Formats: sequence, structure tokens, C-alpha cells
Amino acid sequence: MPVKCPGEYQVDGKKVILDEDCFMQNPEDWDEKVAEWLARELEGIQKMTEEHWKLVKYLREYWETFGTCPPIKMVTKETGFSLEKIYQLFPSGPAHGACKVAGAPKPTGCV
Repeated sequence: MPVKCPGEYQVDGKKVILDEDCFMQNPEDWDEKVAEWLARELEGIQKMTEEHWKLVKYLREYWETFGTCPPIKMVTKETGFSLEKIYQLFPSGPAHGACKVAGAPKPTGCV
């Protein structure tokens, strides 16, 4: 693993905590520096393009209705994104990838 999780870190006067599997467990202090930070340590992106913040923004709005993270095939019904382009933008897995950069804690595992 790239980041020794779980582990804590500091970014621009801020506190980011990472639980098992490097999961965001502090959506209260999420910002542009935190999202771009984890994305830079994982994908290596040094400058969040306009597409990353675009999809990341649409998801941030749906997380204010129930608090979950759907896939990327249903968001297209009201957006216009191509699964191919998103694939080259993410490491083959825009599902958990996007939500992760957004700062959404797991829904309800336990099985």
C-alpha cells in the first residue's frame, strides 16, 4: 500500500484521518487540498483537471439526499459522461475511486 493505513496526516492547517484500506473518515474537514492530496498520492495527479472536480461535484450533491455512493452508470442518465473516458481518467474503477476522493465513508458493510 502507498499509505500506511490506518494513519493520520496534516495538510494546509488541516487534519485528515485514514481508516483501514485508506478510507476517508473525516468528511467534516474535506476540501480541495484534501481531495487533491489523496488523489496525488494515489493517481499522482498534480493538478486536478476540470473533469475530476466535475464528476466529484455531481456526487457531492447526491450525498446530501441519503448519504450513499452509487456507480457511474446511473449518473449518466442525467449528466452525459462516457465510461471509456472516465476509465482512462481513473485506475480502472471509477466507482469506489470517485467516492473515495469525494470523502464518503463506507455505507453499511457488516455481512
